[PDB]
Amino acid sequence: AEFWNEYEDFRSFFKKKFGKDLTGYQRLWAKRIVQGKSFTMVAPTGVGKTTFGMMTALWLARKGKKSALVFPTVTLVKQTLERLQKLADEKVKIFGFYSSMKKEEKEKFEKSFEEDDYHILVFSTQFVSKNREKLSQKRFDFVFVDDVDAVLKASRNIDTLLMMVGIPEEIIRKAFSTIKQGKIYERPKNLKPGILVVSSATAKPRGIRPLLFRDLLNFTVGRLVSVARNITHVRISSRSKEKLVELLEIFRDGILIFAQTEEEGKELYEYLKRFKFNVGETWSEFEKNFEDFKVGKINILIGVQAYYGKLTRGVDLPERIKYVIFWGTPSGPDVYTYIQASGRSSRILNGVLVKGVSVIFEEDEEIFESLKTRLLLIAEEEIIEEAEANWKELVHEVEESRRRSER
Ligand SMILES: [Cl-]
Repeated sequence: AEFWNEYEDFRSFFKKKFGKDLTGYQRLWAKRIVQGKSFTMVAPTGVGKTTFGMMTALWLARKGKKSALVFPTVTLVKQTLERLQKLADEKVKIFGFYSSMKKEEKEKFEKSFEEDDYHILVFSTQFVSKNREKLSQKRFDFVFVDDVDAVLKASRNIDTLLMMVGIPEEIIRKAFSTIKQGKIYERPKNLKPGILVVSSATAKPRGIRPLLFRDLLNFTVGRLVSVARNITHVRISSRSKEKLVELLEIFRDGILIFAQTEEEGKELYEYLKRFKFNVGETWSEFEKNFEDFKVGKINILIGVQAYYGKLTRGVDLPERIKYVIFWGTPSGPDVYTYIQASGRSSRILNGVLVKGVSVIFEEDEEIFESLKTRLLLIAEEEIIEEAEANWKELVHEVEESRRRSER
Protein backbone atom coordinates (compact mmCIF):
# COMPACT_ATOMS: atom_id res chain seq x y z
CA ALA A 1 0.00 0.00 0.00
CA GLU A 2 1.34 3.41 -1.14
CA PHE A 3 1.97 5.86 1.73
CA TRP A 4 4.05 8.80 0.34
CA ASN A 5 1.11 11.22 -0.16
CA GLU A 6 -0.16 10.62 3.43
CA TYR A 7 3.41 11.15 4.71
CA GLU A 8 3.74 14.54 2.91
CA ASP A 9 0.25 15.49 4.22
CA PHE A 10 1.47 14.63 7.78
CA ARG A 11 4.80 16.44 7.14
CA SER A 12 3.00 19.64 5.94
CA PHE A 13 0.45 19.57 8.80
CA PHE A 14 3.34 19.24 11.31
CA LYS A 15 5.33 22.17 9.84
CA LYS A 16 2.20 24.40 9.65
CA LYS A 17 0.87 23.61 13.20
CA PHE A 18 4.15 23.11 15.16
CA GLY A 19 5.98 25.90 13.29
CA LYS A 20 9.10 23.81 12.58
CA ASP A 21 9.92 20.81 10.32
CA LEU A 22 9.88 17.18 11.57
CA THR A 23 13.28 16.15 12.96
CA GLY A 24 15.28 13.15 11.67
CA TYR A 25 13.66 10.83 14.25
CA GLN A 26 10.15 12.31 13.79
CA ARG A 27 10.43 11.71 9.99
CA LEU A 28 11.05 8.02 10.76
CA TRP A 29 8.16 7.95 13.27
CA ALA A 30 5.83 9.73 10.79
CA LYS A 31 6.55 7.12 8.05
CA ARG A 32 5.31 4.43 10.52
CA ILE A 33 2.18 6.28 11.80
CA VAL A 34 1.08 6.96 8.21
CA GLN A 35 1.28 3.17 7.50
CA GLY A 36 -0.65 2.21 10.67
CA LYS A 37 2.39 0.68 12.41
CA SER A 38 3.01 0.41 16.16
CA PHE A 39 6.49 1.05 17.53
CA THR A 40 8.79 1.97 20.40
CA MET A 41 10.36 5.44 20.19
CA VAL A 42 14.11 4.76 20.46
CA ALA A 43 15.70 8.25 20.98
CA PRO A 44 16.87 10.36 24.03
CA THR A 45 14.94 13.12 25.90
CA GLY A 46 14.33 16.53 24.25
CA VAL A 47 14.07 15.44 20.57
CA GLY A 48 10.23 15.84 20.35
CA LYS A 49 8.61 12.59 21.63
CA THR A 50 5.60 14.16 23.36
CA THR A 51 5.25 16.82 20.62
CA PHE A 52 5.16 14.05 18.00
CA GLY A 53 2.43 12.05 19.84
CA MET A 54 0.48 15.27 20.34
CA MET A 55 0.73 16.25 16.63
CA THR A 56 -0.17 12.68 15.50
CA ALA A 57 -3.40 12.79 17.59
CA LEU A 58 -4.27 16.17 16.03
CA TRP A 59 -3.64 14.96 12.45
CA LEU A 60 -5.71 11.76 13.02
CA ALA A 61 -8.56 13.91 14.47
CA ARG A 62 -8.93 15.77 11.09
CA LYS A 63 -9.95 12.37 9.63
CA GLY A 64 -12.34 11.77 12.56
CA LYS A 65 -10.00 9.26 14.25
CA LYS A 66 -9.65 8.77 18.04
CA SER A 67 -6.54 9.03 20.27
CA ALA A 68 -5.57 8.40 23.90
CA LEU A 69 -2.45 10.17 25.28
CA VAL A 70 -1.28 8.48 28.54
CA PHE A 71 1.25 10.15 30.89
CA PRO A 72 2.90 9.13 34.21
CA THR A 73 2.32 12.57 35.80
CA VAL A 74 -0.59 15.05 36.26
CA THR A 75 1.54 18.01 35.09
CA LEU A 76 2.21 16.18 31.77
CA VAL A 77 -1.60 15.68 31.42
CA LYS A 78 -2.25 19.42 32.18
CA GLN A 79 0.52 20.74 29.85
CA THR A 80 -0.48 18.50 26.93
CA LEU A 81 -4.15 19.50 27.30
CA GLU A 82 -3.17 23.22 27.32
CA ARG A 83 -0.96 22.91 24.22
CA LEU A 84 -3.66 20.85 22.44
CA GLN A 85 -6.51 23.30 23.17
CA LYS A 86 -4.38 26.20 21.77
CA LEU A 87 -3.39 24.19 18.63
CA ALA A 88 -6.86 22.68 17.99
CA ASP A 89 -9.25 23.60 15.16
CA GLU A 90 -12.98 24.39 15.79
CA LYS A 91 -14.18 20.80 14.94
CA VAL A 92 -11.81 18.80 17.27
CA LYS A 93 -13.19 17.46 20.59
CA ILE A 94 -10.42 17.31 23.25
CA PHE A 95 -11.01 16.19 26.88
CA GLY A 96 -8.61 15.52 29.76
CA PHE A 97 -8.78 14.03 33.29
CA TYR A 98 -6.74 14.07 36.51
CA SER A 99 -7.98 13.70 40.13
CA SER A 100 -7.17 17.32 41.21
CA MET A 101 -9.58 18.60 38.48
CA LYS A 102 -12.77 20.69 39.14
CA LYS A 103 -16.07 18.75 39.37
CA GLU A 104 -17.23 20.81 36.31
CA GLU A 105 -14.34 19.68 34.11
CA LYS A 106 -14.41 16.05 35.36
CA GLU A 107 -18.11 15.80 34.39
CA LYS A 108 -17.47 17.04 30.80
CA PHE A 109 -14.83 14.28 30.43
CA GLU A 110 -17.08 11.55 31.90
CA LYS A 111 -20.11 12.54 29.75
CA SER A 112 -18.27 12.47 26.39
CA PHE A 113 -16.18 9.40 27.42
CA GLU A 114 -19.48 7.49 27.96
CA GLU A 115 -21.24 9.03 24.88
CA ASP A 116 -18.17 8.46 22.58
CA ASP A 117 -18.20 12.23 21.71
CA TYR A 118 -14.42 12.82 21.62
CA HIS A 119 -11.46 12.85 19.22
CA ILE A 120 -8.62 13.09 21.78
CA LEU A 121 -8.44 11.95 25.43
CA VAL A 122 -5.51 12.87 27.77
CA PHE A 123 -5.18 11.06 31.15
CA SER A 124 -2.55 9.31 33.37
CA THR A 125 -1.32 5.77 34.05
CA GLN A 126 -3.34 6.07 37.35
CA PHE A 127 -6.56 6.65 35.29
CA VAL A 128 -5.74 3.48 33.31
CA SER A 129 -5.48 1.45 36.61
CA LYS A 130 -8.81 2.77 37.92
CA ASN A 131 -10.70 2.39 34.56
CA ARG A 132 -9.38 -0.86 32.90
CA GLU A 133 -12.89 -2.33 32.33
CA LYS A 134 -14.42 0.82 30.68
CA LEU A 135 -11.24 1.43 28.55
CA SER A 136 -10.97 -2.17 27.27
CA GLN A 137 -14.52 -1.66 25.82
CA LYS A 138 -13.15 1.12 23.58
CA ARG A 139 -11.18 1.22 20.34
CA PHE A 140 -8.68 4.05 19.70
CA ASP A 141 -6.91 4.58 16.36
CA PHE A 142 -3.88 5.77 18.35
CA VAL A 143 -2.63 5.09 21.89
CA PHE A 144 0.49 6.98 22.99
CA VAL A 145 2.16 5.78 26.20
CA ASP A 146 4.78 8.05 27.81
CA ASP A 147 5.42 5.58 30.80
CA VAL A 148 6.94 2.22 29.71
CA ASP A 149 7.29 0.67 33.23
CA ALA A 150 3.51 1.21 33.83
CA VAL A 151 2.76 -0.90 30.68
CA LEU A 152 4.83 -3.79 32.08
CA LYS A 153 4.27 -3.47 35.91
CA ALA A 154 1.04 -5.49 35.57
CA SER A 155 0.33 -8.20 32.92
CA ARG A 156 -3.26 -6.83 33.02
CA ASN A 157 -1.77 -3.53 31.70
CA ILE A 158 -0.48 -5.07 28.43
CA ASP A 159 -3.97 -6.57 27.86
CA THR A 160 -5.75 -3.18 28.48
CA LEU A 161 -3.45 -1.43 25.95
CA LEU A 162 -4.00 -4.26 23.41
CA MET A 163 -7.79 -3.97 23.94
CA MET A 164 -7.63 -0.15 23.61
CA VAL A 165 -6.23 -0.59 20.06
CA GLY A 166 -9.12 -2.83 19.04
CA ILE A 167 -7.74 -6.30 19.80
CA PRO A 168 -10.59 -8.44 21.28
CA GLU A 169 -9.94 -10.29 24.57
CA GLU A 170 -10.48 -13.69 22.82
CA ILE A 171 -7.58 -13.01 20.40
CA ILE A 172 -5.21 -11.93 23.23
CA ARG A 173 -6.08 -15.20 25.04
CA LYS A 174 -5.55 -17.31 21.86
CA ALA A 175 -2.27 -15.44 21.11
CA PHE A 176 -0.97 -15.89 24.68
CA SER A 177 -1.94 -19.62 24.75
CA THR A 178 0.05 -20.22 21.53
CA ILE A 179 3.10 -18.15 22.60
CA LYS A 180 3.24 -20.09 25.94
CA GLN A 181 3.62 -23.39 23.97
CA GLY A 182 6.73 -21.98 22.24
CA LYS A 183 4.84 -21.17 19.01
CA ILE A 184 4.41 -18.04 16.92
CA TYR A 185 0.83 -16.67 16.82
CA GLU A 186 -0.37 -15.48 13.37
CA ARG A 187 -2.68 -12.49 13.97
CA PRO A 188 -5.90 -12.26 11.87
CA LYS A 189 -5.04 -10.12 8.79
CA ASN A 190 -8.56 -8.59 8.55
CA LEU A 191 -8.47 -7.23 12.14
CA LYS A 192 -6.73 -3.76 11.55
CA PRO A 193 -5.78 -2.75 15.11
CA GLY A 194 -4.95 0.87 15.96
CA ILE A 195 -1.43 2.29 16.46
CA LEU A 196 0.27 1.74 19.81
CA VAL A 197 3.32 3.93 20.50
CA VAL A 198 5.46 3.40 23.60
CA SER A 199 7.85 6.30 24.49
CA SER A 200 10.98 4.34 25.56
CA ALA A 201 12.11 0.69 26.01
CA THR A 202 12.94 -1.55 28.99
CA ALA A 203 16.66 -2.47 29.33
CA LYS A 204 15.38 -5.46 31.37
CA PRO A 205 12.23 -6.79 29.54
CA ARG A 206 10.54 -9.48 31.69
CA GLY A 207 8.32 -12.46 30.78
CA ILE A 208 6.22 -14.02 27.99
CA ARG A 209 3.55 -11.21 28.13
CA PRO A 210 5.50 -8.52 26.13
CA LEU A 211 5.72 -11.07 23.21
CA LEU A 212 1.99 -10.35 22.60
CA PHE A 213 3.20 -7.06 21.03
CA ARG A 214 5.43 -8.99 18.56
CA ASP A 215 2.67 -11.27 17.30
CA LEU A 216 -0.34 -8.88 17.52
CA LEU A 217 1.20 -5.48 16.68
CA ASN A 218 4.52 -6.45 14.96
CA PHE A 219 6.92 -4.61 17.37
CA THR A 220 8.85 -5.15 20.65
CA VAL A 221 9.35 -3.01 23.79
CA GLY A 222 12.34 -5.20 24.73
CA ARG A 223 15.54 -6.09 22.81
CA LEU A 224 15.52 -5.94 18.96
CA VAL A 225 15.76 -9.53 17.64
CA SER A 226 17.63 -10.78 14.49
CA VAL A 227 15.67 -10.69 11.17
CA ALA A 228 17.20 -14.09 10.08
CA ARG A 229 14.79 -16.64 8.45
CA ASN A 230 15.31 -20.37 8.93
CA ILE A 231 17.22 -20.92 5.72
CA THR A 232 20.52 -22.73 5.06
CA HIS A 233 22.29 -21.09 2.10
CA VAL A 234 24.76 -23.35 0.22
CA ARG A 235 27.08 -22.38 -2.64
CA ILE A 236 28.19 -24.73 -5.48
CA SER A 237 31.38 -23.47 -7.07
CA SER A 238 30.26 -24.30 -10.60
CA ARG A 239 27.35 -24.61 -13.10
CA SER A 240 27.40 -28.42 -13.37
CA LYS A 241 24.08 -29.74 -14.66
CA GLU A 242 25.38 -33.12 -13.34
CA LYS A 243 25.66 -31.65 -9.77
CA LEU A 244 22.17 -30.16 -10.25
CA VAL A 245 20.71 -33.56 -11.28
CA GLU A 246 22.21 -35.17 -8.14
CA LEU A 247 20.56 -32.52 -5.88
CA LEU A 248 17.22 -32.95 -7.70
CA GLU A 249 17.52 -36.71 -7.07
CA ILE A 250 17.58 -36.25 -3.27
CA PHE A 251 15.44 -33.07 -2.94
CA ARG A 252 12.90 -34.72 -5.31
CA ASP A 253 9.88 -32.40 -4.96
CA GLY A 254 8.94 -28.81 -3.99
CA ILE A 255 11.83 -27.25 -5.94
CA LEU A 256 12.01 -23.74 -7.49
CA ILE A 257 14.81 -23.01 -9.93
CA PHE A 258 15.55 -19.35 -10.74
CA ALA A 259 17.72 -18.71 -13.83
CA GLN A 260 19.29 -15.28 -14.63
CA THR A 261 17.68 -14.90 -18.09
CA GLU A 262 14.69 -16.44 -19.98
CA GLU A 263 17.25 -17.85 -22.51
CA GLU A 264 19.23 -19.74 -19.79
CA GLY A 265 15.94 -20.80 -18.21
CA LYS A 266 14.74 -22.46 -21.44
CA GLU A 267 18.14 -24.22 -21.84
CA LEU A 268 17.83 -25.64 -18.31
CA TYR A 269 14.14 -26.60 -18.93
CA GLU A 270 15.19 -28.47 -22.15
CA TYR A 271 17.92 -30.43 -20.32
CA LEU A 272 15.71 -31.37 -17.34
CA LYS A 273 12.78 -32.56 -19.54
CA ARG A 274 15.38 -34.67 -21.49
CA PHE A 275 16.40 -36.30 -18.15
CA LYS A 276 12.66 -37.07 -17.65
CA PHE A 277 12.28 -34.77 -14.59
CA ASN A 278 8.77 -33.50 -13.74
CA VAL A 279 9.61 -29.82 -14.51
CA GLY A 280 7.40 -26.79 -15.25
CA GLU A 281 8.26 -23.30 -16.58
CA THR A 282 6.84 -19.95 -15.38
CA TRP A 283 7.59 -17.66 -18.41
CA SER A 284 4.81 -19.01 -20.72
CA GLU A 285 1.97 -20.38 -18.54
CA PHE A 286 2.47 -19.12 -14.96
CA GLU A 287 -1.06 -19.55 -13.50
CA LYS A 288 -1.58 -23.11 -14.90
CA ASN A 289 1.99 -24.30 -14.11
CA PHE A 290 1.95 -22.83 -10.57
CA GLU A 291 -1.43 -24.47 -9.72
CA ASP A 292 -0.02 -27.80 -10.98
CA PHE A 293 3.11 -27.39 -8.77
CA LYS A 294 0.86 -26.39 -5.76
CA VAL A 295 -1.30 -29.54 -6.02
CA GLY A 296 1.83 -31.73 -6.46
CA LYS A 297 1.42 -32.57 -10.18
CA ILE A 298 4.73 -30.74 -10.98
CA ASN A 299 7.85 -31.33 -8.79
CA ILE A 300 10.24 -28.61 -10.11
CA LEU A 301 9.30 -25.11 -11.31
CA ILE A 302 11.73 -23.02 -13.44
CA GLY A 303 11.40 -19.22 -13.50
CA VAL A 304 13.39 -15.98 -14.06
CA GLN A 305 14.99 -13.99 -11.15
CA ALA A 306 13.32 -10.50 -11.12
CA TYR A 307 12.68 -7.92 -8.30
CA TYR A 308 8.84 -7.81 -8.39
CA GLY A 309 8.65 -11.31 -9.85
CA LYS A 310 5.62 -13.62 -9.91
CA LEU A 311 7.78 -16.54 -8.70
CA THR A 312 10.36 -14.40 -6.77
CA ARG A 313 7.91 -12.54 -4.48
CA GLY A 314 4.23 -13.30 -5.15
CA VAL A 315 4.19 -17.06 -4.35
CA ASP A 316 3.12 -17.97 -0.74
CA LEU A 317 3.51 -21.79 -0.07
CA PRO A 318 6.02 -22.84 2.70
CA GLU A 319 4.36 -26.35 2.88
CA ARG A 320 5.05 -26.88 -0.84
CA ILE A 321 8.20 -24.73 -1.52
CA LYS A 322 11.14 -26.35 0.26
CA TYR A 323 14.17 -25.86 -2.00
CA VAL A 324 15.28 -22.79 -3.99
CA ILE A 325 18.06 -23.15 -6.57
CA PHE A 326 19.78 -20.15 -8.23
CA TRP A 327 21.38 -20.84 -11.63
CA GLY A 328 23.94 -18.07 -11.25
CA THR A 329 23.52 -15.24 -8.72
CA PRO A 330 20.70 -12.65 -9.36
CA SER A 331 22.53 -10.03 -11.48
CA GLY A 332 24.24 -7.30 -9.44
CA PRO A 333 24.52 -9.10 -7.05
CA ASP A 334 20.91 -8.20 -6.25
CA VAL A 335 20.57 -9.21 -2.56
CA TYR A 336 17.04 -7.84 -2.44
CA THR A 337 15.87 -10.34 -5.14
CA TYR A 338 17.97 -13.08 -3.49
CA ILE A 339 16.30 -12.52 -0.07
CA GLN A 340 12.78 -12.43 -1.62
CA ALA A 341 13.30 -15.62 -3.72
CA SER A 342 15.03 -17.65 -0.98
CA GLY A 343 12.28 -16.47 1.42
CA ARG A 344 9.79 -18.61 -0.50
CA SER A 345 11.31 -21.74 1.18
CA SER A 346 10.85 -20.43 4.75
CA ARG A 347 7.79 -18.94 6.44
CA ILE A 348 5.29 -19.55 9.25
CA LEU A 349 3.15 -22.66 8.81
CA ASN A 350 0.97 -23.32 11.90
CA GLY A 351 3.18 -21.36 14.40
CA VAL A 352 6.51 -22.80 13.22
CA LEU A 353 9.08 -21.02 11.04
CA VAL A 354 9.71 -23.92 8.66
CA LYS A 355 13.13 -24.84 7.22
CA GLY A 356 14.28 -23.73 3.78
CA VAL A 357 17.31 -24.71 1.64
CA SER A 358 18.74 -22.16 -0.84
CA VAL A 359 21.45 -23.47 -3.25
CA ILE A 360 23.48 -21.04 -5.44
CA PHE A 361 25.40 -22.33 -8.47
CA GLU A 362 28.08 -19.59 -8.89
CA GLU A 363 31.58 -20.09 -10.37
CA ASP A 364 32.70 -16.42 -10.23
CA GLU A 365 34.54 -15.95 -6.90
CA GLU A 366 34.15 -12.10 -6.98
CA ILE A 367 30.34 -12.09 -7.61
CA PHE A 368 29.81 -14.76 -4.93
CA GLU A 369 31.89 -12.87 -2.31
CA SER A 370 29.89 -9.67 -2.95
CA LEU A 371 26.61 -11.60 -2.45
CA LYS A 372 27.91 -13.22 0.77
CA THR A 373 28.84 -9.88 2.42
CA ARG A 374 25.59 -8.14 1.34
CA LEU A 375 23.48 -11.06 2.64
CA LEU A 376 25.30 -10.91 6.04
CA LEU A 377 24.60 -7.15 6.28
CA ILE A 378 20.92 -7.17 5.24
CA ALA A 379 19.58 -10.55 6.43
CA GLU A 380 22.15 -11.59 9.16
CA GLU A 381 22.53 -14.91 7.25
CA GLU A 382 25.70 -16.70 6.03
CA ILE A 383 26.35 -18.86 2.95
CA ILE A 384 28.20 -22.15 3.55
CA GLU A 385 30.39 -24.08 1.10
CA GLU A 386 29.22 -27.33 -0.56
CA ALA A 387 31.69 -29.40 1.59
CA GLU A 388 30.08 -28.05 4.82
CA ALA A 389 26.57 -29.17 3.70
CA ASN A 390 25.13 -32.49 4.88
CA TRP A 391 22.37 -32.95 2.29
CA LYS A 392 20.67 -35.85 4.12
CA GLU A 393 20.45 -33.80 7.36
CA LEU A 394 19.14 -30.76 5.46
CA VAL A 395 16.41 -32.86 3.73
CA HIS A 396 15.58 -34.19 7.25
CA GLU A 397 15.29 -30.62 8.71
CA VAL A 398 13.07 -29.55 5.75
CA GLU A 399 10.75 -32.56 6.35
CA GLU A 400 10.82 -32.48 10.18
CA SER A 401 9.95 -28.73 10.36
CA ARG A 402 6.85 -29.37 8.19
CA ARG A 403 5.64 -32.15 10.53
CA ARG A 404 6.01 -29.82 13.55
CA SER A 405 4.03 -27.23 11.53
CA GLU A 406 1.23 -29.86 11.10
CA ARG A 407 1.17 -30.48 14.87
CL1 LIG B 1 2.91 23.37 21.21
